[PDB]
Amino acid sequence: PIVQNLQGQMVHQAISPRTLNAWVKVVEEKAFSPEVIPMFSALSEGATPQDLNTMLNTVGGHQAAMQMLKETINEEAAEWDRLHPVHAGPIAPGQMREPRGSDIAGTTSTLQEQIGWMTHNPPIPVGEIYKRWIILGLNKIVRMYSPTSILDIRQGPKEPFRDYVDRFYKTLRAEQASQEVKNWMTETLLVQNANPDCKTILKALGPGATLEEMMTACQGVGGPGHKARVL
Amino acid sequence: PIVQNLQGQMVHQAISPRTLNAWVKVVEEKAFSPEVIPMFSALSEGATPQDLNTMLNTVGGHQAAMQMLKETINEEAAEWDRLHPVHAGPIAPGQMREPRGSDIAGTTSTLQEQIGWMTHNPPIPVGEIYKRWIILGLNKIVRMYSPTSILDIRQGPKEPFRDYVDRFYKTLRAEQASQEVKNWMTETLLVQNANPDCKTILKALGPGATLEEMMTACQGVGGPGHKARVL
Amino acid sequence: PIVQNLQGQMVHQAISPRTLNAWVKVVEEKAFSPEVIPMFSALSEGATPQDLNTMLNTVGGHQAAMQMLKETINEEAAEWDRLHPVHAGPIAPGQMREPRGSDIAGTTSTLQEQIGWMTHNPPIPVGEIYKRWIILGLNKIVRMYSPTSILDIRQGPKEPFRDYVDRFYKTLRAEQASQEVKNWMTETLLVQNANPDCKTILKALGPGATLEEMMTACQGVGGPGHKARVL
Amino acid sequence: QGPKEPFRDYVDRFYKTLRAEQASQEVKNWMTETLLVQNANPDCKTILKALGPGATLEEMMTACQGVGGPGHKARVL
Amino acid sequence: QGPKEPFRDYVDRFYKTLRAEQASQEVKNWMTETLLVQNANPDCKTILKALGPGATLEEMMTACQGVGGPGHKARVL
Repeated sequence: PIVQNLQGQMVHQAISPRTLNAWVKVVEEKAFSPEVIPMFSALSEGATPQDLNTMLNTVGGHQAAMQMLKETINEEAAEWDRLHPVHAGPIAPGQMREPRGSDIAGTTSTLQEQIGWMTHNPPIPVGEIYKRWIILGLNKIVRMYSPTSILDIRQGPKEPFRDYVDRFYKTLRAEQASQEVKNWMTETLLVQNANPDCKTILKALGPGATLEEMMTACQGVGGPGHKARVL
Repeated sequence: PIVQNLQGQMVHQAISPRTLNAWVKVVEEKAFSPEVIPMFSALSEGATPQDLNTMLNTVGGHQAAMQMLKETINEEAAEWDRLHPVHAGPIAPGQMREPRGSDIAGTTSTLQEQIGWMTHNPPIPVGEIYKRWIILGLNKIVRMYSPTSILDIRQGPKEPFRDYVDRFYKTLRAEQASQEVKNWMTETLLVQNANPDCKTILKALGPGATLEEMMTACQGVGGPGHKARVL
Repeated sequence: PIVQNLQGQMVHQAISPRTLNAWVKVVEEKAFSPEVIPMFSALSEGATPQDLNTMLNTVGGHQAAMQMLKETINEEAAEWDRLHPVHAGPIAPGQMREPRGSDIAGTTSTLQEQIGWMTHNPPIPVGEIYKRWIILGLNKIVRMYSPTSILDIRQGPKEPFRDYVDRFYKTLRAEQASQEVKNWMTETLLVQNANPDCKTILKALGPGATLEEMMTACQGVGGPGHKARVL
Repeated sequence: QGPKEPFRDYVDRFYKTLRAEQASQEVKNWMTETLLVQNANPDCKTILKALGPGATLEEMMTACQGVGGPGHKARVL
Repeated sequence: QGPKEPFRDYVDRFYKTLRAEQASQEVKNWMTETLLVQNANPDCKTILKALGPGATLEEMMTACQGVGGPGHKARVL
């Protein structure tokens, strides 16, 4: 992708073979797992759209998800060609020619044209826009392959608090809902699917708990839960 | 992270994939082991909160523990926003307006914004402070995974001192207590938690003696202690 | 209450004995009912503190709830005095003097001066805030009243859908939540708390059905949505 | 409070009686705090003491509403 | 503390023992925090656990004073 500045104006270089080995390895070990999403954001420096497409094009096994992601990207591209302040008719000499929806992606764009609007005059955030569409599509994929729904996460008689909490955190990324609402929901749900034995001690911790306080309580041997006081 | 000196002014680069692969692989094996805390201290060169945020997000197995660390960062940021430099608020043009307690973490602060104040003005400790918070969180995480407390570890009947000492020092590394208390406690704690065969040999060396002197004698006697003085 | 405009300057006028009897009748038959809050809101014309205080003081049966509500007014008044515009005592001669939080109370300010500072010079919302604080006390009374929770309303085998949804709407009167939160929470409950055979119909109907659409289907399947010759 | 009497009937009588008390308010407030623990039945009294010193009527009510009354709560038919 | 042993009797033996130890002010305090929680009788211990971290000795003693005996059962029926 694009690199260098302090040592002189940016050059658009070839993608790393080491990063390609890592991308293939990460997919082979954990294809549908959430940690791929921040990893993709981390190594996508310079974010040239043409290079970003190569990561999507080189996928083996779960190619169907990548094709669905491409259909989703094309839907987002269509919005950029309508809803947003897209250019009307003629364009003057020397100009980079303000991107259309399909010009964002490599299928109908030439590499020098793409680099041209990324740094010839004021930069267009095409790499960030294309990358954002990919993250939005990846968020749709993790809830398309999720085995357990939020109500499916439960704790049987012999299960400890550790596993019960871990499965909620694993399924958390597939929830895709408003954060303030999600927080409010999460505290109700923990009490709800707990084992009767566990529910009594968890209700003994009572209202107004934080994750750290809950984890602190969960680290013990099981403090007082109280049965039969009025009996 | 911000790196470069001999070739000129520092540049904000991205995390190494070799380091990311190593960080994932070490956590796959040594998930809660104490040496992770020095490794994280060594993997945070040129410390930048934006890059550090990603390292916590790419975690596999212990996402639940990581959310408690994230909550700890929110509490420390809140403490920073209240009991440390709050900041005036309104400020004249030609200034970078400084980081608020929330802005130390990449949640309310954007990429270039953090780099700008660390580069345009003398070093801002935001990376150092965020790193210190992560180390505090990791210390709390090992505590929340601990299995045996100080009086829970008592030597077995046929167990030798070797295996007991191995467990004791590993347990001690996760305690998070004063060095004076730890040194002073060790002298009576080993004698009081030892089995009868071990304790008989252990008291033979007697008062004053340092760990090297005791260990040298113990290595010679070996095993789970040889039989006493009445048979 | 103070009334009149079309005939000229405003005047203080007495409440109807029928209005007082209507309130007393509501207290006798439905004291803790959630329908009391809009009924009280409908009957509480104007907002002058002395006449508002009469409504609270004429209650019979639930004296403790009224005492707790009265304490809640004091709690809000204290917050209003010190966390909202406190203002300051010295002001030039010929003013009506801006009320403090303790002056809002019926036991503190006299009727002649109380109406006098509420309309001689541009209005002060002294009554408006008192009515607002009464609603907070009523929200607390709904919590004390609460006999069943939203998760506790579960359809039996021989319990009709109409009885179940009527019970669900009744416990929703006491839900006490934000507009954003309840619009997300309510959606899952309808199939979650429905009986197994009733769930089959709801599952078949699927996501995309609003309340009018869902009610139309339920009206069409009869009773709890049974499985005997209704197809 | 009776041996099989719920908290609600007991607090209702206490507050009904309180209306006709006729004494200085600050003096009453001290007495009123003590009376709640004093006249409660052994089984229901425990929760008032459990919340300890400096609790409000609202804080007490929340615990009291959860407890309800003596023994076990009835069955259908 | 045994199940038939009240809190004052348990406290008395601890202080008598503590005077003979001859130790630094921080260490005695820092051991006192965990010792009371660890060696209290099971019935009595719950009251201490319910109070939990924080406060001072008079506040803890005030809570204990109200329940009496060896974590005594105030309830009789």
